[PDB]
Amino acid sequence: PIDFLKKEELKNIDLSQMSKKERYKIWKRIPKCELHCHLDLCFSADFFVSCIRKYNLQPNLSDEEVLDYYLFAKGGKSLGEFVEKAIKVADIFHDYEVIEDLAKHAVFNKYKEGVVLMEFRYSPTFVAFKYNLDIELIHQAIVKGIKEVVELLDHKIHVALMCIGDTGHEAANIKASADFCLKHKADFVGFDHGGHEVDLKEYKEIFDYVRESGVPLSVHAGEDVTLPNLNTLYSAIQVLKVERIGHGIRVAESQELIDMVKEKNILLEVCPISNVLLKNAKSMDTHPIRQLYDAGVKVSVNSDDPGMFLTNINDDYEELYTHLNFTLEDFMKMNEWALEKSFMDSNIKDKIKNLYF
Ligand SMILES: CSC[C@H]1O[C@@H](n2cnc3c2N=CNC[C@H]3O)[C@H](O)[C@@H]1O
Ligand SMILES: [Zn+2]
Repeated sequence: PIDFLKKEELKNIDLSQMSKKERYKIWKRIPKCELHCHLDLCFSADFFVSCIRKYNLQPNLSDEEVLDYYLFAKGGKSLGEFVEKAIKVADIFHDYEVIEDLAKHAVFNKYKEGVVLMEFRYSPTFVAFKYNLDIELIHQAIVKGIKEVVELLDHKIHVALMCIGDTGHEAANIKASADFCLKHKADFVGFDHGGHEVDLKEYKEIFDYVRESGVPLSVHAGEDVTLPNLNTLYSAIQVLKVERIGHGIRVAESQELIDMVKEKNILLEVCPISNVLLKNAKSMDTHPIRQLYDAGVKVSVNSDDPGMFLTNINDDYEELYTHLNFTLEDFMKMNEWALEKSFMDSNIKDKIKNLYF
C-alpha cells in the first residue's frame, strides 16, 4: 500500500502546486519516525465518542458537547488546564477491553498516517486510577493490542513502549512507576516524566536507578512557559542525563542551553501543535522549532496527544510547511535523526534505515 518517498525523489515534488488535501498525500508518504506520542491520549474523535456512548457516560450530551467537555481541540489556558481535562478523559479507562481496543486503534491509525517507527508512551498510574484497575493487567492489554495489529500488518510499522511516571493526578507515584518500568524492562525502551513540569532533581536517585539499569531517559522539560526560570531543563540535562527531551522548546531562550544540547547530542522531541494549543508558543509562525533547527539543534516532529487535540502527525507537518517554510528535505532529515536517536533495538533500527533512508 504506502508508497514512501525516497531521498532521491524529493527533488521531483513541487509542494507549491498542491492543495492542502493534496499536500496531505505527500505528508503521509514521508516515512515517519515518531518519538513523542501518549498512547493513553491517542484516539480519533469517532473512537472517543464511541467509548463515551459505549459506557453511557454522557447521556445528556450531544457529540459536539462531549468533545468540548472532555478534550482540548480548541486549546486552553495552559499545561495546567490540560492536566485537568486529561483527568476527565480517564472516564474512558473503564475496563481492560477498551484499553486493548485503544492500543489497536492507535497503532492502526499511525500506520495509515505513514509512520514506520513509533515509540508510544503511557502512564500506568494515569490509566488505572479512575476505575482502580490493575496496572499489570493494563500493561498486558496494551501489549497484546499492539502485537495483534503489528502482526496483522506484517510488521509494516515497528512499535515500542515507554513508561511514564507523572505528576498531577491522584494516584501519581514516580517511584512505583520506575519499579514497574524495570520489572517490565523487556517491554519498555525508555522512562519518562509528564504531567506538571517539576524540577526532577529531587528524584535524582530514582532516575539514576532506572538509567543505570539500562533504560534511557527522555523527560518532558522546557515546555511550560509559565515557569520562572529554566531550572527543569538544566536538571533534565545535567542531573537526569537524558538522551532526549520532550518539547525542550525553551532551550531556544538560552544560548547556553542551545550549546549544551548540541554538544551533548541531545534531540528535542518537538510537538508543534501541542505547544500552540497549550499556549506554550504564541503561534505556529513564531514557534521556536525554526530557530532551534537553524541553530543546529537536532529536533524531530511529534503529535503528542492526537486524542486531546483531535489531530494526527500529518497535521504537524502541514503546519511546519505552511507557517514555518520547512521543506521535504528538512522532514527527511528530522526523521532520520529521530531514527538515530530512537530507543529501539539497533537491528530494528538498521532495517528501518535500509528500508526507508
Ligand atoms: C498528571 S495527568 C497529565 C497526563 O497526561 C500526559 N500528557 C499528555 N500530553 C502531555 C502530557 N504531559 C505533559 N505535558 C503536556 C503534553 O506533552 C502526562 O504524561 C500525564 O500522564
Ligand atoms: Zn507529551
